[PDB]
Amino acid sequence: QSSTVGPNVVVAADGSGDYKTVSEAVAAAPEDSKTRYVIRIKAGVYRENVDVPKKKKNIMFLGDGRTSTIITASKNVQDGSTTFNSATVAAVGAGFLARDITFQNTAGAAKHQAVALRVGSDLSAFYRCDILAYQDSLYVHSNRQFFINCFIAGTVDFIFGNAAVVLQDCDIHARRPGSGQKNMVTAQGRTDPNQNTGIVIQKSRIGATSDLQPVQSSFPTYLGRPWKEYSRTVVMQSSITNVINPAGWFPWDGNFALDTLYYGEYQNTGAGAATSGRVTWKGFKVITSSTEAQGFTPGSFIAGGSWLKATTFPFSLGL
Ligand SMILES: C[As](C)(=O)[O-]
Ligand SMILES: C[As](C)(=O)[O-]
Repeated sequence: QSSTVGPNVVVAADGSGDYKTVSEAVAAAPEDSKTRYVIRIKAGVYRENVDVPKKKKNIMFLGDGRTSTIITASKNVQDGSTTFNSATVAAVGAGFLARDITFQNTAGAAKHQAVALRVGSDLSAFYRCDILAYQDSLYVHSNRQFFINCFIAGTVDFIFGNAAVVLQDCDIHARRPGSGQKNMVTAQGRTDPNQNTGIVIQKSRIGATSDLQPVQSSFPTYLGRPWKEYSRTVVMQSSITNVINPAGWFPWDGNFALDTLYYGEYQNTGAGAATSGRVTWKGFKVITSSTEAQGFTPGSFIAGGSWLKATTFPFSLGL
């Protein structure tokens, strides 16, 4: 009954729109378009896997609310799929955008790798979205990405890959895993020192879900572990609860990558932000210089001044 950002088509599970599924709307969009194609998705639950391929550029998902618009599935590695192919939603075509919607994978802790959202789109952004799963929830696979005011939940390596991404003003919570497991917020995979990639968490809130908080002393949680030799992750200007063990970071396999990785922390607050008991690795560092920290902000790390304004979402370029 209204139009904000120009809508090209309407999807509705109750049958009151143009098509009943999200996949139908993506199929209708023309290839190689210079203008944006907007898909409005009405309230409801959509049981389907969705793919946005390389030739479908500048596509936007516009839901009616993060709490009421859900895309769900349950592909996983324990049952036969590969990590890459297990994603409920896969966004590859350049310039993808999404707001007010949920992406989820319901496989569970016992099914191992099971992705909710995989992104390989250059210059893509997400606003007011929820991404929910257990092991490997968010696959930030490749290219430049931006997440603002989003909620992400998971257990083992739930934010992983080799893209250049910044998550600003977000809520990131670890949940209760399976017996004997340990949670890891990130698993960055840079393999060469000349690659311009890494994971940055800025002005956000890191904590625990309601089912984990009471038993944090039975399921340890860390900020991350080095999947590849030149892993690079930064946490700055954020609040951190005591869900994070004092050591801060965890090894991958012995002394692998400890001398070549770059894990840094700048002006964080909260019980979990103390640095006096952190690991002794050569690659770990407490940043005290503002010029060093500024290099990881949107304007300097993902060329934000050239495209964030055109996303129609809110943003901040510096410190
Ligand atoms: C009459 As109608 C397209 O707003 O449901
Ligand atoms: C080995 As992994 C980063 O898929 O958990």
